[PDB]
Amino acid sequence: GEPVVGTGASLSVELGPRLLTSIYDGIQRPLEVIREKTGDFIARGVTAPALPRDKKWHFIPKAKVGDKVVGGDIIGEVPETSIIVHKIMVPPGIEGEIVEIAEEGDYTIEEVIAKVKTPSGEIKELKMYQRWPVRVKRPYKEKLPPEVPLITGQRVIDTFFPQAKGGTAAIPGPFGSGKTVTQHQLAKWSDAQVVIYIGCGERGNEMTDVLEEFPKLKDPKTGKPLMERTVLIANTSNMPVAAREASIYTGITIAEYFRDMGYDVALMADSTSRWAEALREISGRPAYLASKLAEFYERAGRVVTLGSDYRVGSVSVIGAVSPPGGDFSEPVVQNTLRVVKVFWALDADLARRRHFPAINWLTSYSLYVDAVKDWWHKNIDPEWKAMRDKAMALLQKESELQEIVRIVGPDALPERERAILLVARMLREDYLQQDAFDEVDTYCPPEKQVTMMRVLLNFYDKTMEAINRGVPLEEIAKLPVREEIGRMKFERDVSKIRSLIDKTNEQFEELFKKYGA
Ligand code: VO4
Ligand code: VO4
Repeated sequence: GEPVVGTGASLSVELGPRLLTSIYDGIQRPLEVIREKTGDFIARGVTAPALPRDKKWHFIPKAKVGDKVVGGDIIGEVPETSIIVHKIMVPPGIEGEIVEIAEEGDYTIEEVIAKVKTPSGEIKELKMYQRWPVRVKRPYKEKLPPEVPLITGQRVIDTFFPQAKGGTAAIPGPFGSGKTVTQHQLAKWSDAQVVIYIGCGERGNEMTDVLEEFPKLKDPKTGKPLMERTVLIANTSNMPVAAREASIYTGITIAEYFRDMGYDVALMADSTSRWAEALREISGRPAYLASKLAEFYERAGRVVTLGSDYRVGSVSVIGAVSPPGGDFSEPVVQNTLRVVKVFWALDADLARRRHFPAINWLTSYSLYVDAVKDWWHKNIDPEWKAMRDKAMALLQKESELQEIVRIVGPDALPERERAILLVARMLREDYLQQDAFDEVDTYCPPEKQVTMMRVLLNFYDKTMEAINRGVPLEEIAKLPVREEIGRMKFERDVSKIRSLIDKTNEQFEELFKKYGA
């Protein structure tokens, strides 16, 4: 219900209390499964609102009459779930003095909780909510360069293929896939305060997957339901093409809304083996979509937000990649990999071998290693990057030894080359592999990740020295500290884990003894 100029009608989203816990379609209608048809234009439809009008939200003022405010200043707070304090912000574009502000009380979002007098003297009435055109990226002061990692708790990601806050990552396959769980681990454990999940597609016709068993789903950081810090955006198959395409703009706009408050948010865009009909045209001009995609992904970022006070937020984006053929030379994957800075190569050969997080350490990548190393170094461990590089070099080396051995067998391999396989094997089993279903190992804090890495690297250093001093590998393979090393991931007390470093040294020292110089 508006004019023509460029891209369709108004085309907007409402941003305020009860986005959280809400399950929406691709254009922000509350959830019963429904339909919008279009092109680059607009829609018809039915009567459901977005944020509810009836609901009365407690509003705490955070400014007084006489305050100068700009686009994005926080004028009040609303507890909205037991996890998220919602921040009421002067919408972008508006600045002035506060002439009127509501009082500690309970109000429905339709109320006016403030009036601002702009410099030319116009009076603006501010609601608890605000409207925003999904296709326009919400403004901000500055986009900071990648530098703070999105800690995921999952060893292989955090060590070898870090995501940066405000970074962009891709991962195979549909999220609903039962072959792996890192997708869930990512959603549930990343230190983003707010999760915006765009759950594309669905299976069968009984109707009840991600819909039912999710208001029940527990948030392990707080014991409160994960819904209490999530916004769900449903893409069903019986929904219409245009609503699905709009859904990710809807999601990212909502995400930008939460970063604007000073929150870190993660946005997960699911995806399915489905042919988008680009190759329907013949004469009238394409790869123009590749750039629509790009433009999407570069709406991600950690930013200085609008406001008077210095404030930072981020939108890190994780996107599912599911080529029509399960191919992976399909344009969908090329197109994504040309934009994203991080690929987590989920791998069916790993899953079959029950190597879990089935993330291939050889074909994955992160362009954020350098950008985050300083954070690790300054906060957790000065040796961080050196250590990841050394482990990566050992896994790389193992790869080559494996190749060669496929051909000529293991029988001719020298002790030093066996030692390398022994230790790379520890590295694969004691570090890479993580048990997502263990109550301790489901999450691995930075401090524990680096200690564990020290223990393995120290073991490796000692192993090589031992071999070089003539100690049989078989005597190293049996070293009793190995059994402890293979269990360290289940240990909660980081300093007990650390103590394995002296245990190793001692056990190796005994071994040097036994084999006089
Ligand atoms: O569930 V998978 O992303 O390893 O095909
Ligand atoms: O993304 V892969 O399942 O070809 O490692």
